[PDB]
Formats: sequence, C-alpha cells, structure tokens
Amino acid sequence: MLKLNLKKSFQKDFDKLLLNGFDDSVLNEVILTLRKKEPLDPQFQDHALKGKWKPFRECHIKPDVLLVYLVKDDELILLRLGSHSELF
Repeated sequence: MLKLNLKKSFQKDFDKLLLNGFDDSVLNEVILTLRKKEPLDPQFQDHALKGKWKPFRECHIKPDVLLVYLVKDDELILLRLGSHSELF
C-alpha cells in the first residue's frame, strides 16, 4: 500500500487530543481502519477543502471524525485530526 506520514499537528491531534477531552473510544474505530490496511473510500467525501485549507485534503472516516492528509507521489502524509465540533 501507499506510504504514510505524520505531521506535528497530527502528532498532537492524535494522542495529545485524546487526553484533551477527546473520546478515545471513537478513535479505536477510525485508527483501526487506517492502521490496518483498509484504504479510505471515495464515499467519504474526500477532497480539497475550502478557504485557507485549499492545499490539503479532508476525509471524515467517521460521522464524528475529520482526518486531514495530503497526497504525495506514491506516498501519503497525515496532516491532522479533528471533529465536526472541533474543526468547526
């Protein structure tokens, strides 16, 4: 499968967000699909965001999750993680 990466944002938005009042019980579901091998589906409204987040890609793996990442040459990179109530 494609390559995966992590940024300073995702690093603090993954484990540092869990203890920051984030439901770690829901992560086990999203982190289970990305940390296993199952790639994101096109039905997750995955595409370029609007505004200042133009040079990025969003994808709500769950109805309460919004993981941001970038598409590189035969390589993927994780940007950050948020929620419908967080990112908003």
